[PDB]
Amino acid sequence: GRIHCRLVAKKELSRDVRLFRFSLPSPDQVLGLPIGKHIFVCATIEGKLCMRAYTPTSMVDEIGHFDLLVKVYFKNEHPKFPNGGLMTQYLDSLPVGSYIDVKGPLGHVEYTGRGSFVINGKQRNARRLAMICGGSGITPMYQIIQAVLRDQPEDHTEMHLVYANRTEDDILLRDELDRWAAEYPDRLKVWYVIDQVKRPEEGWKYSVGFVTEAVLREHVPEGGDDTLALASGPPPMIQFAISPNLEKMKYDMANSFVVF
Ligand SMILES: Cc1cc2nc3c(=O)[nH]c(=O)nc-3n(C[C@H](O)[C@H](O)[C@H](O)COP(=O)(O)OP(=O)(O)OC[C@H]3O[C@@H](n4cnc5c(N)ncnc54)[C@H](O)[C@@H]3O)c2cc1C
Repeated sequence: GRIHCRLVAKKELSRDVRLFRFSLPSPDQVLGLPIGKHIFVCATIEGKLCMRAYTPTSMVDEIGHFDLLVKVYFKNEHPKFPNGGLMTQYLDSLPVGSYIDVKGPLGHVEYTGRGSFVINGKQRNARRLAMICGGSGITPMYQIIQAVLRDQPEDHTEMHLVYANRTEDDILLRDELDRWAAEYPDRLKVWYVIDQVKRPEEGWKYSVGFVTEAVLREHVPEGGDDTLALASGPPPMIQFAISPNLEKMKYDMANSFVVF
């Protein structure tokens, strides 16, 4: 359903990493979007209305505003299409004060009470989870995580996330995890993997490269019957290294391999 939010404010978290403050129309209510869903930000562009799915990441309690951290897809910086992209750039260029158009809640995943999941029709109850994200696919997962640890200490579920990302500096929500899953052990299991390691001198101890069975062995639990997987990332980073090795890792692919 539409809404008339607005660019209340902008905080470009780094190089090409935005932090958008689109407030609500009526600041007394929430962008009440069920944990398992996302908005379809409508910004009429070119001859289309570039409806791009997005899950803000901030707190559900937060009244009258919803936060979106973006990874802007700039120009003259990338082969195959040097250009970047109409919409994200457009969301950058877009100056504050300008009213946007939101659209919750268009999804399939959704977290019921403590532990269980409702899902595309059915619903499946899971104790320990598998969170092999990828890129800025952290947020739609964060949507589950934070909630799971807020509903604590009674939810007390297990999450073995695998923040798949491309480089050391490109670990978006580092701390919001790397602060969290320290004070909360048994609860969440963080893991960070990276192709390029900019500063060996910082001292890297997490994975170096991309998702492979060995990474998917220690950092991920057994599937069998009872464990769900909540993946998120570039399709190839799914066809060859999330679906195959996990297809072999005695887990269920059809019945529960979820993406968003
Ligand atoms: C539900 C959901 C939630 C999402 N949440 C977020 C979120 O928190 N943050 C966020 O930033 N996005 C999010 N995405 C949004 C979505 O994929 C967008 O298309 C994304 O924001 C890029 O939009 P754009 O207009 O630039 O995309 P498009 O116009 O579709 O073009 C971007 C495409 O071309 C490629 N591309 C272009 N330039 C580059 C480049 N510089 N480097 C690498 N690849 C390039 C990309 O691989 C990408 O898929 C999410 C996606 C989904 C499904």
